[PDB]
This record gives sequence, C-alpha cells and structure tokens, in this order.
Amino acid sequence: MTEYKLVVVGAGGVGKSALTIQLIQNHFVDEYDPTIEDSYRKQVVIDGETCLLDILDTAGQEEYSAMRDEYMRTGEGFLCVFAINNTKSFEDIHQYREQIKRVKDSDDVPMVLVGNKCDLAARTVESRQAQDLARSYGIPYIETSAKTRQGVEDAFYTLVREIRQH
Ligand SMILES: Nc1nc2c(ncn2[C@@H]2O[C@H](COP(=O)(O)OP(=O)(O)NP(=O)(O)O)[C@@H](O)[C@H]2O)c(=O)[nH]1
Ligand SMILES: [Ca+2]
Ligand SMILES: [Ca+2]
Ligand SMILES: [Ca+2]
Ligand SMILES: [Mg+2]
Ligand SMILES: [Mg+2]
Repeated sequence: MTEYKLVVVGAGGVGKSALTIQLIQNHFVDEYDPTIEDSYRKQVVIDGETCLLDILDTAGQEEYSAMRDEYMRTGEGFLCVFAINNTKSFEDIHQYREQIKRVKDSDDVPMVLVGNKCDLAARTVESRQAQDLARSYGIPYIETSAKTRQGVEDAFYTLVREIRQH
C-alpha cells in the first residue's frame, strides 16, 4: 500500500493532539497535556486507495520544542494548525510555514491550513482572514473541531490529496 507521512504543527494548545487522536482513535481529549513528539499509524482507505498514514504530532510549546525541526524534516505534508479563538496562533502560522520550508528545503511543500476549535464562539479569526492567508500560500483552508469531529477527516484527507498533486 501507499504510505503518507503527515506532520501536524502549530502553536501550543491549538488542538494538534486532539485532532490527531480524534482521527486515529475516535474520541476527544478534553485535558491539556503538552506534547513532546508522538507518532501514530493507521491504515485507511482514501479515495479507493489503501493508505498507511504515519502521523507525527509535534510540540507547540516552545519549552518542549527541542529537535522538532528534525521530526518535521521527515514529513511529506503538513497540517498547519491554529485555533479560531487564538489570534496569536494564527499570526504564528507564518513562522511555522517558514520552518517547514527550511527543513524541507522547498518553497512548495504540501500543506493545509487548519482553523481548529470551530465549535467555540469566542472567534477572533474570521474565516475570510484565514482563507486569504491560505490563498497567499496556494493551499486550502479548512475549519475543524476535534470536539465535534467537524472537518477532522476532511483536513487529514485533504492533506493526502494535496500530497498527491505534488
Ligand atoms: N472546544 C474545543 N477544545 C479543543 C479542541 N481541540 C483541542 N481542544 C482543547 O484544547 C486543549 C489543548 O488541546 P491539545 O490537543 O492538547 O493541543 P496541542 O496543540 O496538542 N498542544 P501542544 O502543542 O502543547 O502539544 C485541550 O484542553 C483540548 O481539549 C476543539 O476543537 N474544540
Ligand atoms: Ca474525553
Ligand atoms: Ca534546510
Ligand atoms: Ca498549492
Ligand atoms: Mg499536543
Ligand atoms: Mg478582527
């Protein structure tokens, strides 16, 4: 089968782990345990193709971010995650994209911009603002909620479909 190595990056607390665990294990992690570097593997059929997904869940907390660049280096596609109720996390996306470019030594790496926590109403990043950022990078924007499952499969499968175009 075909293997896709996906890496999930973004600021601390935006929901990278909750998204990944919802996809892989079908439950919502309510507590906040900061991640160092975790890996998940799942065989899934995506558009009629049996896929092996290797998903790297990375640290967003600066204190835990040692060697994150060495993990990111291995990725074939990246979910760049911010939270729609965390303006700073959205502003931080620029720096994650720059890090991705640096570690892949490429200007056109498969990526999807993900606005997570879309179940929450304290929105400070409007959809149009994120759409514009994604457009500037030439990538899709998708909103998700790790809590309700909204958009979760769509985000990860869209990333696979982006890898397939490159
Ligand atoms: N309402 C809501 N809460 C969410 C959502 N995603 C994550 N959370 C909550 O936000 C907190 C942080 O989630 P977590 O997945 O640990 O974030 P992270 O990006 O992996 N953090 P780190 O970078 O430190 O590893 C948790 O309390 C989690 O339940 C979401 O879509 N909706
Ligand atoms: Ca739970
Ligand atoms: Ca480099
Ligand atoms: Ca593109
Ligand atoms: Mg985490
Ligand atoms: Mg505003």
